[PDB]
Amino acid sequence: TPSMEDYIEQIYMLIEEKGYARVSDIAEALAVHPSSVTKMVQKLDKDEYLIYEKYRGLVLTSKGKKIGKRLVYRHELLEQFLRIIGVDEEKIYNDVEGIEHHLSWNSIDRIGDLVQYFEEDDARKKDLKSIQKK
Amino acid sequence: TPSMEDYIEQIYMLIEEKGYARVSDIAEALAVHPSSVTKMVQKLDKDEYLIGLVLTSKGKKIGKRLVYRHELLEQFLRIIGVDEEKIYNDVEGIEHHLSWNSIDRIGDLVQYFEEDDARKKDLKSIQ
Repeated sequence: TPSMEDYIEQIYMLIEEKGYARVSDIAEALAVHPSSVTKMVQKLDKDEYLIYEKYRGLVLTSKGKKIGKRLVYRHELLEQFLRIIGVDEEKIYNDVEGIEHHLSWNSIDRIGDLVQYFEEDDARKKDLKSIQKK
Repeated sequence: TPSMEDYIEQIYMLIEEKGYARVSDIAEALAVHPSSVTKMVQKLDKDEYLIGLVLTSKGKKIGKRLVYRHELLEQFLRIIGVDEEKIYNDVEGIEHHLSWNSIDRIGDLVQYFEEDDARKKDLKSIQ
């Protein structure tokens, strides 16, 4: 059962490089009853995540765009993170997948400050690799 | 509902802070039906993790590792300055979904800031 968050992420991609999002497209990528999209897209509208453009179809409001873009950011940030601390590229996605839906934006924020702490220079992120060689 | 690990870990810690682990103690902590703790404890006893409830080398080994991973992820969140109130929640939610490879590096990363307070307060200033 995809989350209101999964939709917005999904509805985001289906809009990003697929014009706009049609209720059938959702019940596709998310792989769930096409009536579960209308049931949900109903609450998404109520939550100001998207409005329905007569004739054109569903589109995200600045809010939805915001929430959606932030989700995308969370995924890449977590991957950058796992990778920057030196984790088997193979694992990166695996772990990020498992954890991403279980972390507060507070952690996602401090993890950014963490990724920051390093990325700014290849040296400081070396000492990390030096400790890893044990 | 709690997984096999969640139980092992709970059995482990309880013995840690009381020496004993009672089904009631387990059920109360995990907020589950004691009947379920019972069903679990049987599976746990058959697969020889334990036998109040006592952990065998196996259960003891796994339990200690689960607790380490737990205390480590938390300590990690605290290190990078995460709201005291959110640490446990986030950790309880991500601890299971992180490979041991990731845990091992969170470890080295948790060590990086440990061998030099100049690094702990260094990040704090960037955040």
